[PDB]
Amino acid sequence: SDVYAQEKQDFVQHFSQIVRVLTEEMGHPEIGDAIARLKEVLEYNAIGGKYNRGLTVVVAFRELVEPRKQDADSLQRAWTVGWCVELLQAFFLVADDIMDSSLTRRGQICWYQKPGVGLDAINDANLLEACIYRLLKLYCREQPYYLNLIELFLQSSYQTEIGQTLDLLTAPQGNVDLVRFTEKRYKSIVKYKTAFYSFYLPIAAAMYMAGIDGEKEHANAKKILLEMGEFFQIQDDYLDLFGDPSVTGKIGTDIQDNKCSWLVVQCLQRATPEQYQILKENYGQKEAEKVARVKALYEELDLPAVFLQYEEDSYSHIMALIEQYAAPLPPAVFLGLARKIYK
Amino acid sequence: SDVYAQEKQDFVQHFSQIVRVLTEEMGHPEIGDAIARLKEVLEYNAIGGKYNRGLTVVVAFRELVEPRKQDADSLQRAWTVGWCVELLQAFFLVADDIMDSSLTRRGQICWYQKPGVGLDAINDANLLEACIYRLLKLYCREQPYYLNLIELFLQSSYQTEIGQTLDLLTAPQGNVDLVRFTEKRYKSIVKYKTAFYSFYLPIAAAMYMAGIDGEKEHANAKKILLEMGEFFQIQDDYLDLFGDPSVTGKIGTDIQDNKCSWLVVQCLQRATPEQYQILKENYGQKEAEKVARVKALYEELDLPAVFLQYEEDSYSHIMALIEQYAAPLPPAVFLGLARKIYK
Ligand SMILES: Cc1ccc(-c2cc3c(N[C@@H](Cc4ccccc4)P(=O)(O)O)ncnc3s2)cc1Cl
Ligand SMILES: Cc1ccc(-c2cc3c(N[C@@H](Cc4ccccc4)P(=O)(O)O)ncnc3s2)cc1Cl
Ligand SMILES: Cc1ccc(-c2cc3c(N[C@@H](Cc4ccccc4)P(=O)(O)O)ncnc3s2)cc1Cl
Ligand SMILES: Cc1ccc(-c2cc3c(N[C@@H](Cc4ccccc4)P(=O)(O)O)ncnc3s2)cc1Cl
Repeated sequence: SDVYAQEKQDFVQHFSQIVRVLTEEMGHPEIGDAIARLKEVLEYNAIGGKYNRGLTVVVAFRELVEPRKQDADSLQRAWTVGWCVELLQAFFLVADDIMDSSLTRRGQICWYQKPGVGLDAINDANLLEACIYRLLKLYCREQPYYLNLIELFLQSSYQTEIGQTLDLLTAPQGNVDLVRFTEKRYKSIVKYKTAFYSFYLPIAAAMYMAGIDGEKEHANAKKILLEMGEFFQIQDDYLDLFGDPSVTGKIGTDIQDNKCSWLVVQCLQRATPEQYQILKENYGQKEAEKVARVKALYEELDLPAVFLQYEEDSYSHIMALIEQYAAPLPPAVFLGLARKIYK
Repeated sequence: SDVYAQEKQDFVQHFSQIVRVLTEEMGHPEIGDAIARLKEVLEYNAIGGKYNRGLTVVVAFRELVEPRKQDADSLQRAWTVGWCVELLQAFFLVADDIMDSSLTRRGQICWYQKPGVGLDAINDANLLEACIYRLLKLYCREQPYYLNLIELFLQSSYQTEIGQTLDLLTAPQGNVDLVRFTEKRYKSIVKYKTAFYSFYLPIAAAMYMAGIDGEKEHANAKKILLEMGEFFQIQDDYLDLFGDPSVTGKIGTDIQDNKCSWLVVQCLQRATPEQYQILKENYGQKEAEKVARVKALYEELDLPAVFLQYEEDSYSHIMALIEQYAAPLPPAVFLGLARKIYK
C-alpha cells in the first residue's frame, strides 16, 4: 500500500467538484461559451497524468496535521490546493508543448496540435493559470495561510519561467550550442525549471496549510526537495531518449530541439575530439538520421550505464539529506516521494 | 495642462528603478543570462506606448489621497502600481500578437517576429505577468491594501482571458462567422477583453491605495469605467481599419483575422441581402483584394459617419453617468479619462 495509491481515487472524484465550481459564473450567461471552452481545456489538459504533484499536497497534509484537525472542510481545501498544483503543471505543459513543437503528451495529441486550436492554446494556458487563484479564493480566502499560498504559487511560476528562460537561451534553434552545455548551467536550469514547482511547491503548500511557516523549517525541506527535483529531471532527460513511450507517454524532442540534456552534458565530458565532431554535426536538427547518429554515440559511451550508476549515488545522497534535514517533519513525507521517483 | 501630460516624465524616469530592482537576483548569478533576457523583454515591450493606463493609477492617486498623506515613499508605490498595469498590458500584447499573427505594434516589429524570438515570446509574456507580483511584493507587502491589489490584478487577468476566449470562439479562422457577429456578443467581448483591465483596474488600484474599499463605491466607479472601456474599444475597432498607422502605430488585421468588430456588427445591421453576400465572400481571408472589397462596402454604408454619430451620443451618455455615479469621488478622476479618449 503506497500512501499515494490509497489517496488517489478520492483526489480524482474531487475534479468534478473543481470543474462544477469554476463554471458556477452562472449569473454571467454572456460568457457561457467561454466557460464551455474553459471546461474543455481542463478535461483535455488536467486529466490523464499520474497526479503525483497534487496528491503530494494531500499526502503531506495527512502526515503533518493532527488527525483531530482533519474535518471534511479541511480535506476539501487539501484536495483543492493539490488540484491547484495540477492546474499549474497543465499551464506549463500546454505552453511548453507549443514552444518545443511537441507532437504528444500523456499518450494523446498535444492540445495545440488538435485541429481548431493551434496558437489559441496560448490563451487556454493562461486560463489554466488563472483558475488556481480563482480556487485559492473560493476555498481558502478565510484561512490564515491564504496569502502564504498565493505568494507560493506566484513565486513558483516566476522561478519556472526563469528556468524556461535559461533552457531557451542555452538551446538556440538553428545554431551549434555544445559550448554552453556545462554541468553548472545544467543544474541551474533544472533547479529553476522543474525542482521548485514539482517538489518544493506541493510540500510547502501542505506545510503552510498546517501552520508551519518557520523560515528555517521551509529552508530545510527545500534543501531535500530541490535535490529530489534535480534527480527527477535527470531521469526525465534519460527517458526523453531511452524511455518506453507506452510508459513516458510523450516523444523525445531534446536532440532535434537542441536541449542542454543531462545526456548531452555527460556525452561532452567523455567524448574524444573525434566524437565531439559527430555530436557537433548531428545534434539540434529535425532530421531522423542525425538524431539516430547521436543515440548511437551515447550508447557507444555507455551513458545508460552511467545513468544507472548516478541513480545509485543520488538515492544514497538523498537519503543522507533526509537524515540531516527532515526533522522536525516526519521523514515519511520525504520517503514517500523517494519511493515514487526511484524504481 | 492635462494632469496626464504633467505627471508623465516622472512616471517614465521611474522605469529605470523598476528594471534596476527586478534585476537586483544579484545573490543568484546562475540565472544572470535569464535576467538579461527579462531586461531586454521589458525594454522592448513595456516602452513606446502613451502609458495612459499606468499614469491613470498615478493621477487618480493624487486626486484621491489627502496631499498631507503624499510622502516620497507613498509616491514610489503609486509609480510602481502604475507600472504594474503597464506590465499587465505588455503581457497581453506580446501574447495577443502571436495569436492574431500581428506584424507591428507601437511603430516597431512585434516582439515574436524579431529574429531569434518567435514562440519563445510565449515564455517572455509569462515573465512580464510574473514581474507584477514581484513588484507588488517588493513595494507594497507591508501596506494594508496589498492583498486587495494582488486580488485586483489576478481578477483583471482572468476577466481579460475570458474576453480573449469569447473573441477567439466568435472568430474561427477559415470559417464564415457572420451569424455570430451580434451586438449582445460584441458588448460581452469588449466588457471582458478590454474594459476591466484598461479602465477599472487602474482606478480601482488607486482607490484601494487610498483605503477606499467600499463595495458600493467600487460598483459605482466600475459602472462609469466599463462604459468608457466599451466606447474606447469601439474606437480601437474603427481605427483598426480607418485609423492613420503613423498614429495607431499598428496594422489592422480584424478583417483577415475574422474578428467580431464593431464595424462588421454595424455593417451586418444595415446590409441588403446582396451586400451580406459581398461581406460573406470577402471577410476573414488573408487576401488584400478581399479586405479592400469589405472597406469599400463599409464606406458605401457610411459607417465612418455612423461612428462619428455614436462618438457624439456616447460622450453625452458617459457624462450623464459621471453625474449619476461619480460621488463621493472627485468627478475630475473620471473627466480626466474622458478628455484622454474623446478627441
Ligand atoms: C533505484 C535504483 C534503481 C536501479 C539500480 C540499479 C543498479 C544496477 C546495477 N548496479 C551495479 C553497478 C553498475 C553496473 C552496471 C552499470 C552501472 C552500475 P552494482 O553496484 O555492482 O550492483 N547493475 C545492474 N543493474 C542495476 S539497476 C539502483 C538503484 Cl538505487
Ligand atoms: C513530485 C512528483 C512528480 C512526478 C512524479 C512522477 C512519478 C512517475 C512515475 N513513477 C513510477 C516509478 C518509476 C518508473 C520509472 C522511472 C522512475 C520511477 P510509480 O512507482 O508508478 O509512481 N512513473 C511515471 N510518471 C511519473 S511522474 C512523482 C512525484 Cl512524487
Ligand atoms: C468627441 C467628439 C468628436 C467629434 C465629433 C464630431 C461630430 C461631427 C459632426 N456632427 C454632426 C452630425 C453628424 C454629421 C455627419 C456625420 C455624423 C454626424 P452635428 O450633430 O449636426 O454637429 N459632423 C461633422 N463632424 C463631426 S466630428 C463629436 C464628438 Cl462628441
Ligand atoms: C485608460 C486609457 C487607455 C488608453 C488611452 C489611450 C489614449 C490614446 C490616445 N488619445 C489621444 C486623443 C485621441 C486621439 C485619437 C482618438 C481618440 C483620442 P491624446 O488626447 O493625445 O491622449 N491616442 C493614441 N493612443 C491612446 S491610448 C487612454 C486611457 Cl485614459
